[PDB]
Amino acid sequence: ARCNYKIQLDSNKIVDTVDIEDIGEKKAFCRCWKSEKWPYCDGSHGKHNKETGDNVGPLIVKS
Amino acid sequence: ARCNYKIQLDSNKIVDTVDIEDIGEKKAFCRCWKSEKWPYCDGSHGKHNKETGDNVGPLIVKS
Ligand code: FES
Ligand code: FES
Repeated sequence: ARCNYKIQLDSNKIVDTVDIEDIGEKKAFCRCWKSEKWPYCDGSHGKHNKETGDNVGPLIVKS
Repeated sequence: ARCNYKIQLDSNKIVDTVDIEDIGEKKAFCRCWKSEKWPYCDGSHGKHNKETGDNVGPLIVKS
C-alpha cells in the first residue's frame, strides 16, 4: 500500500528542501501527497480525509 | 485508501506547527506517517518505500 499516487512518480525519492528565509509569516506544507501546489498544501487533504476516513493534514512552519 | 495507520488515530485532523526558531541548522519532517518521532523524520520512510515501491520522503527545513 503506497501513499503517493501523484507527485513526481518518475522520482525514486522525493525530498524537498526549504530555507526558513522563504517562509515569511508562515507556510503550510503538504503531507498528504495530493496537493497541486507541491510541496505546499492547497487544501486537497480535506477531500482525501472525507472520502477515506483519514486524518492527515499539513505542517505549518511559522515565524 | 487512507495514508495514516499510525499517528494519533484518535484525532480528526493532524496539523503540526513549528517555529523557525526551533529548526537550528536543519530539521527533517516526516511525510510518510510512519515515524516513531512524529512529526520528525526517523528514517522509517526507507523501509516503507522498499516494501511498497513508493517514493515518499521528508521535508528538510534549513537555515
Ligand atoms: S494538500 Fe496535502 S496536507 Fe494539505
Ligand atoms: S520517517 Fe517519514 S518521511 Fe522519513
